Amino acid sequence: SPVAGQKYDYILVGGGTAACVLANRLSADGSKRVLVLEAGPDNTSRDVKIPAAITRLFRSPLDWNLFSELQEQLAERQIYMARGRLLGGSSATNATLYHRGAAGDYDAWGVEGWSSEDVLSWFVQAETNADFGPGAYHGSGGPMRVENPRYTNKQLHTAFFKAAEEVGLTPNSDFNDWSHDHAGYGTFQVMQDKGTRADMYRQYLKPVLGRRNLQVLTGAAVTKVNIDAQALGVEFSTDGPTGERLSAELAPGGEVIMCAGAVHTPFLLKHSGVGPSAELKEFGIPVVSNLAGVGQNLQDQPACLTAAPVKEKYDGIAISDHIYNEKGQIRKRAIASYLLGGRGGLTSTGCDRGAFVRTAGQALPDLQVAFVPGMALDPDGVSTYVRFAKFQSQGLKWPSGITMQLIACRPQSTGSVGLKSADPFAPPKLSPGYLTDKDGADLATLRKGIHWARDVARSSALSEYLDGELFPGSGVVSDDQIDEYIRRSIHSSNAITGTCKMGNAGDSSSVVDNQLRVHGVEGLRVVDASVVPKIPGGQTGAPVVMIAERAAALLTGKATI
Ligand SMILES: Cc1cc2nc3c(=O)[nH]c(=O)nc-3n(C[C@H](O)[C@H](O)[C@H](O)COP(=O)(O)OP(=O)(O)OC[C@H]3O[C@@H](n4cnc5c(N)ncnc54)[C@H](O)[C@@H]3O)c2cc1C
Ligand SMILES: CCCCCCCCCCCCCCCCCC(=O)O
Ligand SMILES: CCCCCCCCCCCCCCCCCC(=O)O
Repeated sequence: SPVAGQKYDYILVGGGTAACVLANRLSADGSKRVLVLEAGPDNTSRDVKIPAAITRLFRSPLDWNLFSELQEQLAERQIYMARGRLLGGSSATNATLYHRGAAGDYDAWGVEGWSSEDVLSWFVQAETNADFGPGAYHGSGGPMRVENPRYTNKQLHTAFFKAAEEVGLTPNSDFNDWSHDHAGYGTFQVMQDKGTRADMYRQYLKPVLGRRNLQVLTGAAVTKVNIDAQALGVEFSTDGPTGERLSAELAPGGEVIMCAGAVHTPFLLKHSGVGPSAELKEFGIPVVSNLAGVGQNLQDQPACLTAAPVKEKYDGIAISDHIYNEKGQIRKRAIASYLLGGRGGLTSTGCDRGAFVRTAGQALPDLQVAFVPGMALDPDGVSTYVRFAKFQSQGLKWPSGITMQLIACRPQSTGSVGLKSADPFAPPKLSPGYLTDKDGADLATLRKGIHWARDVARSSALSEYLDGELFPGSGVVSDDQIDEYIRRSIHSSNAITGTCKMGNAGDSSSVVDNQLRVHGVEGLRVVDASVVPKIPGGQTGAPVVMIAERAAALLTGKATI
């Protein structure tokens, strides 16, 4: 009906991070007709624009509300795995932390055309940085907005940096400068524009919407890719399960580009008969291409946390004191600094200072620390954000304190995504696989992370401010007690890469080639976090945008690869 008698040179499945970038580059010269299909709504919520309102996006109608299969190894728990559901995708709902990891992470892919020397200039092309001048590591011209966070907690941010130095860490002035070693303490830059979320809808898609060759449908859930093997286009509903199934057709030479993210791309490819035959057979799905790797190599960065209250003399100095009054009302001072100056607590996603640490002489840091100048009231950091949102207007005072989140940033465990039913509107079968690596390296990383965070809090610099420890608490002393606390509290830092991994020729574990072309289908590609062979250290948004920029340069003939 909206797609009736139309032919497309590109159909983008999903309108998320990578999709927004491609919708921009692919529709640029005007020759090519581009369709974007997004299950979620338009990007208009105020909870998207204001960074601190990330607290409200968790477990909201703008999230997929995904829960994992029971995890035997995690105290028999289902794990929440947040994913954005709207134009912009997870760039619209994330913590805005701007990280690339280290050159070593790209060299460790071992995929021809995709070394550190190859990807660098693509990071730079994407970026306008407010706080680093232009050079080999920073752009001044690209659609992304990157800045130093516009909120500083003068007492607790200073205390954390002094504490990190006190325990023997060196400062890193730029976690994204590949001439520096990745390890050290300092500030995480954010994907913000003077304290407004700079998601890839705002930066890439929204400025080019008036282009006549670009069509974008929202509330448009893709149920499968129509394949003949050669991609014909895709099927979708414009009213969810109980809505008419339409179909969208490629023009001659046209391609379907999968941009439904490391969770939904493999789910859709499987419902499209691409992935392991046995999984397909289980639900009477015809096998079009039998690929081992579809839904495999799920890499996510797991987290735990410590948290401590401030001494009574420091009541009122926390970010929670800057955002909420003693009755849980948003402070009129916070709203004013935000709207008049793009300053203050509402510009914060909380977790934008920290460190990369080697717990045991690894080639690259295994541990990322995110310091928060506010106290966790749930050992699950993501649950704490949900409760912080739900706390508003409850007539209660959030206690002043700090959190350190510990993230296994180069993890050795892998998980999977597959099918629980034949209904393409059914939640996928999600297994994060945290703490399954055979050497128990990921648990070792987080356990040593807890020891590190306790040394930092017991430092003279943080001892000044802190009064005891709430999580894990003085009950948790031995390494076995620490590991048990981790099993019970472990949560996502919300990466998720690797589920349609790219590989060299003659790697049967791979799903796409170095050109992002799906093995044994013609005119079908994947351009999202699915393709990352081995997850880099740090949050995964900037690497997705770098892959999208390079994919678009490839598709429009401006570069090889
Ligand atoms: C809560 C959270 C916090 C994060 N924090 C950070 C951080 O601070 N910094 C950072 O760099 N990274 C962060 N990340 C990760 C980062 O946001 C993602 O890695 C990146 O945005 C992935 O982009 P993508 O295009 O691969 O997927 P997405 O951006 O998730 O795009 C997938 C899109 O496909 C849509 N879709 C799914 N199924 C269908 C269907 N059937 N039909 C149509 N559309 C469909 C989804 O609704 C979504 O809009 C965070 C992630 C989350 C979820
Ligand atoms: C706890 C999470 C904080 C949520 C922030 C709520 C802010 C309340 C202000 C409501 C009215 C003023 C709106 C000002 C700006 C709204 C969006 C924008 O245009 O940037
Ligand atoms: C915004 C103010 C929050 C106050 C509550 C403090 C509790 C801290 C919990 C730990 C941080 C959770 C981060 C969730 C966002 C995901 C980002 C990431 O870790 O990559």
